[PDB]
Amino acid sequence: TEALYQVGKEFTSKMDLEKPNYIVPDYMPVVYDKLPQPPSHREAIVNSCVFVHQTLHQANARLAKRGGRTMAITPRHYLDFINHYANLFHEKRSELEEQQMHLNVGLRKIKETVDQVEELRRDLRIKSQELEVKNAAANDKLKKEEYAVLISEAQAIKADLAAVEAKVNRSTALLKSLSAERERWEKTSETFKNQMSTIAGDCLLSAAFIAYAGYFDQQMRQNLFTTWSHHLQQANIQFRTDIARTEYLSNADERLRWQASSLPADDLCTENAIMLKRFNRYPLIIDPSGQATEFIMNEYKDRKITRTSFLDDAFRKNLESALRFGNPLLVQDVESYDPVLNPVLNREVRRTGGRVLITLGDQDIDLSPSFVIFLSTRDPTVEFPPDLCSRVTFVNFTVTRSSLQSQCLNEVLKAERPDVDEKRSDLLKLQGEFQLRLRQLEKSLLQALNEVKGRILDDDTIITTLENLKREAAEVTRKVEETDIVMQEVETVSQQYLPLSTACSSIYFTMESLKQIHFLYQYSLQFFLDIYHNVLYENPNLKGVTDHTQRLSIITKDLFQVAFNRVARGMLHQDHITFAMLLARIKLKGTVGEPTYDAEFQHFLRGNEIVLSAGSTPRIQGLTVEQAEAVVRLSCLPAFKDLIAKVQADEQFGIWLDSSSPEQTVPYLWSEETPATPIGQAIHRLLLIQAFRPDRLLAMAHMFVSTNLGESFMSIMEQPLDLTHIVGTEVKPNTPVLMCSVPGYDASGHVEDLAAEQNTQI
Repeated sequence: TEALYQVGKEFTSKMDLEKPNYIVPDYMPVVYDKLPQPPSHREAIVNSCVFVHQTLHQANARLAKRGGRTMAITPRHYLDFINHYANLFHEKRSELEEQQMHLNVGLRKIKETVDQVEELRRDLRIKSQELEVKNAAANDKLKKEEYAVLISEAQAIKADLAAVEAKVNRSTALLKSLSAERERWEKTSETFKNQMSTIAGDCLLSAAFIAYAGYFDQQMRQNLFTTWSHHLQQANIQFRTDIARTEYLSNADERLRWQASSLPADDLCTENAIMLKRFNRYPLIIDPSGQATEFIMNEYKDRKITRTSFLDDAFRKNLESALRFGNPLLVQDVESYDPVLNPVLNREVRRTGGRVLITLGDQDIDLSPSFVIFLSTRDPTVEFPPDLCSRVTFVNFTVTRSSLQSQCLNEVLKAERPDVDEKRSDLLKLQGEFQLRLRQLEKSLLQALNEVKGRILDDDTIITTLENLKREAAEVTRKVEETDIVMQEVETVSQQYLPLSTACSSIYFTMESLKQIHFLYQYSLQFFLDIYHNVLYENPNLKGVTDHTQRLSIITKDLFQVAFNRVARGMLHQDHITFAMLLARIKLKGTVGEPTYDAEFQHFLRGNEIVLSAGSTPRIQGLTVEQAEAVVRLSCLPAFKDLIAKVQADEQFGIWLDSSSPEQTVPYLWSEETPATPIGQAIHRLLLIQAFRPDRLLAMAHMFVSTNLGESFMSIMEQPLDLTHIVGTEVKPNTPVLMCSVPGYDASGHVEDLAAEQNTQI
């Protein structure tokens, strides 16, 4: 802790980090024991920086405790954070200062114009009085050659007065045209003092996010940011909360360019692009889906980024060329990382005689400043040694629920309603261009007032530019609302297909978590997209259906069925009930007319955790001690409060308790104020069976799936596997057919017979 504090304080010395009005909180979240009792603003900042490093250790221990894959946190991560903290502070401070200066100049020029147009009115009144005197004197003297001169100079004043009033009217129009700009600029100039107060806190959160949060998923990244934000709030360090880190660490122009480079529109993905643009250590990218590798290739295309792999023999030559000519390089298969890159990643260079020499292997090589290397893997579960983790910054491209919902909503929109999707995609392009145009006009309008010399009225060209910029701004603004209303009509159409996209994300993440119960249950995102692709376009049930609602209902029904069939074919039969049960819960959550059943399912899954004392069991007649214990636990639910009385009052209860298949005729031993739906009926039957006849729980679980998903939902698993159709249609030539069997079973005969029947040589 002392080492981190000393490193942080020393590296932050160049930083301002000075705030005389800093108020020491009643309790300081001190992390350094030898921190002085009255800490200053700089000391509190460095203390917070140390705290960020320690919480990364705690976060890793948390995930490790939960059997999660963790990467080692090293002092190089700390050095990256402090370096990013220094860089962001200087960049944010320099940007803010220039903005305030630019706004100060524009406000002064507009204020000077206001004073000028005010004095023009007085000049106009004086000129009008002069004209009246000249005209009256000329007419009166005419009432009596020289008088012709008097009326001629009076006409000259008439032209001069008319010209002045024309300039006054034009200038009055300019004031109104710049009014809104003046009001906005005053507010930003007023809030300018606020941004400087919060820059130190904001840059600490941002720098910690880039240096540390790359490897973790969406949920953990929020946990670390919340943990850091809580520490800064409790340590009386000012930081803004309204602004998202995506917009703080990147500009709209860069985000638009990232979209043009095929970067998916996701907050996590945008953060990854920010890390790939602001990295001290060379990035290590994890993307099983592969958009990150493509995004890097298009982003550095103008720099001719070279693609290669560690397993390739030409990697050494390719790396040597990149180190010499300074071209960007992307190397894949880092799970087979080749250690000759250690000096390159560590940036161990010797600058002697104008030559930046790096010793690659046994050869000394001159290093070009434009060199940059990206290392990528397609394995999200790959483990890395601690030294490799220290030498790179992690950039994990994980799939988030929000992004997958948007992807599936987009895919169904393109499929079911292509015209609406085409309209929506056009409005994406139109709105982005309009926002870009508005930003350009604002900068141009500010720049014109920054470079204008003297007063606006002095130069007519400046006035014309201001009028044109406002007219263009007003016109581009008008296009914004009309695109907004059309985009709004698009969303009301997208609302109908929204529940389906929500279901799609739920299925995939259930499949993703299926690996927790068996190592063989590994399902990629592409496999789900193939299932989603099959339902949308290869659906035999959509042959003649034209209703949009009817087609949607068929798609939703078939999505659950096709997902079950494909997954359960590569699952042990004892786990088929688990997957269909969870799919039934997913569909149940998607029904508006059904209750949540949150408490019922909570007891169904954690009913054994309800600790009962010795006197808790009342020893109900006709029930085993273990059966009686399960009854009291079930009695905790409101619907089973009087279960014991109902059980005791039933003479036929003993007959049902010894029935061969009690799940078919479960008696009505629950009290409801209103009649329950058939799904709710099965849930209570499931709860009763678990307490009384656990040996029939699997049979009753199948009944619930029949109640929710259908009687024939699991019927296809009872039929022999049809390898003819699946291989010919559902399997791409790129996807291998993994035929895994329990001992005593060999599927080689299946392939031999299948190959003969197609008359395909194997």
